[PDB]
Amino acid sequence: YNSFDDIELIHHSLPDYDLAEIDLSTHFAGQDFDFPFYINAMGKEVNEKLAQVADTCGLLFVTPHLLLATNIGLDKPYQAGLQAVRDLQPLFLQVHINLMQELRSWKKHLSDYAKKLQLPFILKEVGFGMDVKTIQTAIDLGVKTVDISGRRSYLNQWGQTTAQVLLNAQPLMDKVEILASGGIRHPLDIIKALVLGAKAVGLSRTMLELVEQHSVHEVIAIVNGWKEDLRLIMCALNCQTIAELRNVDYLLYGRLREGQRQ
Amino acid sequence: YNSFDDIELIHHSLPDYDLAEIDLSTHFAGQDFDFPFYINQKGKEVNEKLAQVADTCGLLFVRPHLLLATNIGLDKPYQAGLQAVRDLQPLFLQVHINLMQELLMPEGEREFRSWKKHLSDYAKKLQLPFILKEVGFGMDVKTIQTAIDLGVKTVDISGRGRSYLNQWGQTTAQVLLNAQPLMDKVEILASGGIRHPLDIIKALVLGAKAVGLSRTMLELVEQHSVHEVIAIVNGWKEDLRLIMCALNCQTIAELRNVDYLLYGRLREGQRQ
Amino acid sequence: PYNSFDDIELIHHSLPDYDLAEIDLSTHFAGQDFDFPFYINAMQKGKEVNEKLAQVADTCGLLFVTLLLATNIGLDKPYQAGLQAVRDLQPLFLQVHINLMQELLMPEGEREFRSWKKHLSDYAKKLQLPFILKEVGFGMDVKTIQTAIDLGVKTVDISGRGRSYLNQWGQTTAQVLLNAQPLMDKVEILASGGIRHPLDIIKALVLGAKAVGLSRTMLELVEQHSVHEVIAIVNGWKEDLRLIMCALNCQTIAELRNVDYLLYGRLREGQRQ
Amino acid sequence: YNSFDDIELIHHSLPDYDLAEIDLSTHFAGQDFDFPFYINAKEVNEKLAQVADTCGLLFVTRPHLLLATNIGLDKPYQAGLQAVRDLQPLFLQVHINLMQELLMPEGEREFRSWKKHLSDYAKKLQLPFILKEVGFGMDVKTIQTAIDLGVKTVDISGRGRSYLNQWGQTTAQVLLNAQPLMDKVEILASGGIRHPLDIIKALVLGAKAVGLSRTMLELVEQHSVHEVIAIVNGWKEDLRLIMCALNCQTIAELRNVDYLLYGRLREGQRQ
Repeated sequence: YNSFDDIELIHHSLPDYDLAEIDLSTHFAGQDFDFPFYINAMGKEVNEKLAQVADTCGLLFVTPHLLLATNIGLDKPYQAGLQAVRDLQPLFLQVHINLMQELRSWKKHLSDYAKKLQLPFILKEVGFGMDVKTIQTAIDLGVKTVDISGRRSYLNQWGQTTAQVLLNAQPLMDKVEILASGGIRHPLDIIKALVLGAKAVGLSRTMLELVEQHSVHEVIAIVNGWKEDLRLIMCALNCQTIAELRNVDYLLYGRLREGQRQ
Repeated sequence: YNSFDDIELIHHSLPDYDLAEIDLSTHFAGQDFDFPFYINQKGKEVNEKLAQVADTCGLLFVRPHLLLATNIGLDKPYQAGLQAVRDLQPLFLQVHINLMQELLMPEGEREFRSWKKHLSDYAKKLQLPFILKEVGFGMDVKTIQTAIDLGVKTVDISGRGRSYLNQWGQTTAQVLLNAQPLMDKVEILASGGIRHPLDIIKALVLGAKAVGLSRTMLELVEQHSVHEVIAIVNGWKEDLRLIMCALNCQTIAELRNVDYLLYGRLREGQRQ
Repeated sequence: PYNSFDDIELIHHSLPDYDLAEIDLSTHFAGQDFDFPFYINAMQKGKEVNEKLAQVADTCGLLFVTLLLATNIGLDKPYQAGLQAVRDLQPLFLQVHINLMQELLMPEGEREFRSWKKHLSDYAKKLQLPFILKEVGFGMDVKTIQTAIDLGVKTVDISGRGRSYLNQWGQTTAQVLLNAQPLMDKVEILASGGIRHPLDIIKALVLGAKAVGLSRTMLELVEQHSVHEVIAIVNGWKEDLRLIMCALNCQTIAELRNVDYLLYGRLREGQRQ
Repeated sequence: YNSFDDIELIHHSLPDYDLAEIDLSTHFAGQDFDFPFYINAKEVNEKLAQVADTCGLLFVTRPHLLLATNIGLDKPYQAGLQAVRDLQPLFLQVHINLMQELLMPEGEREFRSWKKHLSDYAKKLQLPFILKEVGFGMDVKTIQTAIDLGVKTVDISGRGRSYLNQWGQTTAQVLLNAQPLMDKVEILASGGIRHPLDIIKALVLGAKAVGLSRTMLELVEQHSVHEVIAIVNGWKEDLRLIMCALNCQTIAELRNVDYLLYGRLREGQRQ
């Protein structure tokens, strides 16, 4: 099951735009980007391979002329993140939470960043789906950008799904920047998350599967082709920019519709 | 999956009409037709066969008695379509939009700014009636509305009957349902995923003036002799009055007051 | 195989008010009191089956059509034929059947239907005995039921569903029962089609049918068991009816109308358009 | 199919509590308990009593053993007053197994007494008592009668010839149905509880406590007593863990947790 499968976008028959005028650019964490998707790193042979495709493809890469941001677990003290930032000069700091993966100081550390840190920073949930309450909390600390990342061992089906968390977070989007990740397989999933209102979409699982299957050159090729697919899809939806996608009509089916129809 | 399978017609137990008084005629593209369904590089053989059944069975087809219409892509200039009309003197012109088909085609159209221009020229300059036809993905309401605004009188809403995109578009029933608010502003024609006369009746109930068949017709000629296909087809005209008798409807138009129920995905998509 | 009764759940009642033996199974329709709320509808041989069916009805104390006896006639027959049936047999009532789709899907099936309404009008106008208008297999719609009401018909059997592409034409028994509820004060409703067991029977009764007729189920029974065993199974069904009714806390057939139920799936979908 | 699987709890990414702050205590039938789940019960009862005593759990049929005793409502008030006298339990549980008895060829056939018997307890018994359904789900009407009869605690025990063996309502469905009565009576949940997440779900739906039976029988059937004790004790940490992820400090606060309903359960709620 992938929640994006429960979403249908309304096709538009009479196109207004040439394929080449389609604008793929977006903005978050105080930065303009050429492309609305990016790469989150994973052994270390993998991450080198990924930094390679990001650089050639001109994509942000979240851990030379490579658009760079750094990640740190919120379990670490604030000084550790401040130092990561000083040493690396990333576009921004991303701090992640994995409650259930873990299952205290976390909110202390979070507090410390929101107030002290001068560079833009992002709070990232790690796959369990970030609930509205937590989104509101972050907003109240003055967090400007969150990665909403959604989906004994009777508990491992825990958490909300990506699409579902994106839908719930919709009322808050005029107050915070939303980033989606988790369960994104291809450019249609990407377009879906954007339609739902994410500023951009982080890729993880898919990228690793690609490098495990394809050489870096092949992946670079695949990823650049994905750029085309994005334009193609948006042409078909009659949208000339990334922002216009937020006006695309869509339909919910199955569990996703159920979840929104209580 | 076919979306018509998610529609249930309410049958009527005590009939008022005999099987032989049921009226099958309809009207669109400025023409009267006796029947509410019609037919849409070797290839050229299959089309000889289809034209044959059409002429014989009295169906529109898209032989001086053959009721013919001709098709052209909207990517062509208005002038090309006009040549077509002048050349073949068809009942009407059918202009197709196949955006997604083009986009997925390696050698396909890549620029579309002109499509709207071409469409405008037809609505305002073409004498003969024309139909704007979608090719397979389901014509959305916004497109329909624009057409209406440009002065288009008839549309074929043709819905769904890398590989991650192969389920793009809306289903036929679904597009007919969405289009219902505009059915008094433009003529709706149905096509895509029409298997049999029950699908035909369903499309008409939802409010289409008529229903085009394609795939089903290949399938038939692809496993029967013209003579035998003409048989099934004429017999479909008898399935139509039969179905209609049991729905207690005496004319095509009356089918729009047949009560029905929606189930599953089709109902889901209609109740957001 | 889909059966719409399976889309209905009855709300159990934990704390019983009644003893099992006081549960009353008696009902009333077409001007007759009957001991039980289910009856049998008959099938060239053929005759052999109907012999067996009549023997279980007689022994089990059940109404049998066509001993508690009623007669059936196709509505394509002229009224006088129905009249002579009543005169000759002295049945409890006359059941007149319509089978439109069945006639349509049949080569020889009489394709002229103009006379059915005429004949129905004739029976309403001339026939003293109560008579039932009975759909055959496809579900009687609210429009037909209302027309019956207008003609003076007091009882209908709404008999729902329980080339090939028309093989699933028509409404399911449960669905037709639900559609008919708003008319249940103006006409008596009988259910048939797709009744497999006493729980199906209870469900139909809850939905508001006065009684339910069995057809295919009876045929299946005599095909698998001796007549003795069928009699045993059927009398056992009586106890099942009381048992279920006890569990629901309903002491009479009429009280089943007050039983809470939930709808699921297609059946629920059918009521949430 | 288990009805709890149609319920999704809305979790909380950044908590407010540690696992040590989580209060697991509850109260019903006049008694404080340190834990919100308990055991419903011969050689197997032998073992189950040893797990309960050692784990500090209520045990409904060892001076430290928190004991309660069960009796069928088909018994006259005399037999139940005896039970209390003989065993000095924390409370008496009176069960109603209507459908079970109807499907028993030797089972009860008269029932008019049951409501009489219930009212006697309601009038003659000093010791608190619980009215317990056995497996088929206690319906709103029956609960309302208990209320009017003065009964203060019920176990709503839900689902979780053969055409009848899906009779009754599921545990979660009966919980949902009973909600409007949760300020008028104590609701105990049982029937198809597999693990601590089912426990939490029942508590969130508003039960004061969750009773286990089948699972317990399986555990002492697929394990040794000591293991079972380790198993149940581990369940206690799971409860705090879930409650932390849900950001709840007490059992009570569970009723403010947000949830979504799917499938059959949602369908039953939208008629």
